[PDB]
Parts: sequence; C-alpha cells; structure tokens
Amino acid sequence: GAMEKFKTLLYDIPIECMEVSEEIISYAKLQLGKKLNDSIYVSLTDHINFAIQRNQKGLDIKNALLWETKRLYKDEFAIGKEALVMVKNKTGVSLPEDEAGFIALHIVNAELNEEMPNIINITKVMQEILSIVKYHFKIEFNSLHYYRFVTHLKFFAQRLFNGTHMYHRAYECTKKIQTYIEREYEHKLTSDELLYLTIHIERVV
Amino acid sequence: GAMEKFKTLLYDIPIECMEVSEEIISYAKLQLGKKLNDSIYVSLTDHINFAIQRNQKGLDIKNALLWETKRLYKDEFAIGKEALVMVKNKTGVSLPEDEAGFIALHIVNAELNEEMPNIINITKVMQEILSIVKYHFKIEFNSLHYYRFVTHLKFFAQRLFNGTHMYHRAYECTKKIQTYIEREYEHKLTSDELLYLTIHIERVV
Repeated sequence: GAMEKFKTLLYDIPIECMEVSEEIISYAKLQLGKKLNDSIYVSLTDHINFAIQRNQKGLDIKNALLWETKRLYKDEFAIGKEALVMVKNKTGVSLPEDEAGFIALHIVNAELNEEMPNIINITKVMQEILSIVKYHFKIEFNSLHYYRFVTHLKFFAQRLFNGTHMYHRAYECTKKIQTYIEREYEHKLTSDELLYLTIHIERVV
Repeated sequence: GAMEKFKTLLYDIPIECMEVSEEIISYAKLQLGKKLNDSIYVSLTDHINFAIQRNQKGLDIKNALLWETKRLYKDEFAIGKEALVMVKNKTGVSLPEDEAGFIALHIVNAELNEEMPNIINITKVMQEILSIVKYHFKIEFNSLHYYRFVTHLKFFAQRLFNGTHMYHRAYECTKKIQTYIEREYEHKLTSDELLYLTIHIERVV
C-alpha cells in the first residue's frame, strides 16, 4: 500500500530531471572521488525541478550563502557551475549563479551525510571563524594551508552540531569564537574544542 | 532507464517511514486545511528516516531556529509536536523537540511551495522584524493581531526572496529593517515594501 502510494509520487517527477541530475551526480563523483550519500539522487532531482519550475514562473532564486559557498567549497562550486551548463544544454534554461551555489551545497550535504539546515549552520560557523581570525590577526587569506584550515573547520563545525568529540594570541581568538557560538547556537566550546581551534588557527597563521 | 533507476532508490526507504509520514501529512491537512505541496511526502519521509537513523547513531539533532519556529508557526509546531508522538508510537524512538521544529518547517515549506534554505531566510527576516519593532517601540507582543502581523511578515519575506511585488515612528522602524535586509541579504526595500511595513507595524502596535 505504502510502497505503491510512493510509487505514484514518481509520476510527478519529469524524466529529464532524473536524467540531468544523474549526469551531475556522475560528474561530481569523478571530480571529487569522494563518496556521496545516495540521498543526493532524489534530493538534487527534486531541487532542479523546483528550481527550473520556479524560474519558469519568473520567480527569483536568491542564495544568501553564495559568496561563502564559492570560497569554502571550491571543488563543489566548480561542479555546480558545470551543472548549470549541463542544465542549460539539456533544458535550454538559464539558471542564476545562485543555483550553482545551491547545487554545490547539495553535494556537500551528500558528502557529509547531512541535511540542508545543518549544512547552512556548518557553513556559517566556518565563515564566522575565518572572519574572527582574519580580523584578529589582521591577516589576508589566500590557496595553500587555506584548504587545510577550511577542511578542519568543516569537520569541527559538523562535530559541533551532532555531538561528536575529537598560544594566547591564537587562544584569545578562539575565545571570541566560543562567545559567538554560545550566543548564536547555544553551545559552549569544551577544552578539547578550544585546544583544536587554537592549534589550527595558530598553525594556519 | 530513467525511470527505473529512480524506482530502485525507493528500495532504500523503509516502509514504516512512508507510513508514519503519511499519518503526519494526513493529520496536518486536517488541522490546517491549508493545501500542502505534494513535495512534502518525499521530503518528510526522507527527513524522518534521516532523523531516526541519526538518532540511532547517538548523534544530536540541533535546530538553531527552534525558538523562532515555536512562536512564528504556532499551528505547524503543534503538529510537529504531535508528529513526534506519532513517531514514538510507531517506532518507539524518542526524537528531541528540535525535530518537532524541523517537521514544522517542512510543513511550512509545503504550504509556501518553498525549499528549506528559503524558509530559513524567510523565518530569520520575520524574527528580525519582530525584534526591531519590539525594541523600537519598547513593546511586548502577546495572541490577537500578532498572528495577523506575523502572517503578513511571512508573505512579505517570501515576496522579498522570489521577486514578487505587492507615520515616522513606524517608518523610522521600517528604515532600520531596510538597513538590516540590505546588509544581510543584499536587497534594498522599495517604496511599496516600506509602505507595506510601515502600515502594518503602525497597525500592529
């Protein structure tokens, strides 16, 4: 019964959506080699259809985390950009760069086995940390250890939202971050979390 | 081919998930009578499974917008709460109140024909407006015209993120809101948008 009800929902998903989405997924896997949760298939397919339809209604698609996405998930954004090319050639529809950002986040989601809400929080925490650091040491980030630093932040933030666990100038920076995260997300960094941050901030700078 | 590939993905969705989700949807429709986009079916089913599995791995589920959700989407949060009862009796699993918040947002999503990222932005703008107003007139909101005000904010914010269009003390409040939205979302309120806000803020107070 259950199974049949759901079977019928697939009748509301255009085949071309399934097709272009597979092409994207397939491509993403080659470029990243990273394992993507299979949830990406129905997630992305539902998203593209929605995006295409929304665009066909003359509605705008605004991604409030576009900038962050471009700089924190370089590889994935590159794929998202390509995905819009793939979507243009298969459908003829021109989606905004904002969509490249949304597709990129769907991939990141599948990479971390997360849901959009959490990926958004994870991304904002990463960005806030980068900003606190740059503004604290008055430094300009450019990419070598940047990726390494970012990558560490990504998993640091993920552990922060799921409960997993594991020099003054750098530590004082870390303490500002603690205040930010406690106030915005109601979590207070533990000793190990502070240790982790300090070590890596110190290191990245 | 396309169609078959997707058919196989359903083999990764437990039947009980499909079942409990339908019960939730069915219930929501009676309580709200509002039309829910049918996307809610696969959206919610995928979410519950993910949530249940995440919880079964000992991972925490944190909803950064729980408080906002409780006060801005009263009816939907009520349903989410009930949904956790429904999920407990069908699966025996105790999900946190945070999940009632996530289920509530999935319903709101289906109501507005939106995707999570946008619902999050819409919700944060509504909350910021309420805060700017309360802090501007030094007023305490309690519920009569509150729902009416909130409802207006919800559609105001939605139009703001999709491109749709249409007394000093209240206007000065509206101007602070303009600054906030321009800085955080890069959109500057137009004459009509300011008009709308002023009228309703003035009114709500």
